[PDB]
Amino acid sequence: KVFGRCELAAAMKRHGLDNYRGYSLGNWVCAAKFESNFNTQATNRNTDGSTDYGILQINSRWWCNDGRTPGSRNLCNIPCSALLSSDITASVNCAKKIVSDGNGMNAWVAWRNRCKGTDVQAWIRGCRL
Repeated sequence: KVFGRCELAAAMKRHGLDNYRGYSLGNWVCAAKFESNFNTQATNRNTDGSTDYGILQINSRWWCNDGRTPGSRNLCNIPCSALLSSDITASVNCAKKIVSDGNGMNAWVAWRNRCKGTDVQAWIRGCRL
């Protein structure tokens, strides 16, 4: 499914991402915008043969099992297809594990390059939260 900006902001807030590990809601919405363009079905293969998955483009080398990434870990304990669902619960639960891993939201290259240091509050402006 393709989320709206404010629909997504509201879904993430309900799932506890607002200020999780100190990252305001705007950060999480910007990251989703630039990773997947709000689309839960988004996939992208990497040169290393791992694939990203879902609205926050979680990676099959570390976080989920896809069945085709040798010597991968499955740290979130889910098949990567679980990350492509219209219900974003699996993606949010896994994100919280990722962001707690020492490097923060710098784990998402689109966030680091496109959101970090910007006025991220613009992303949740005008939404009823």
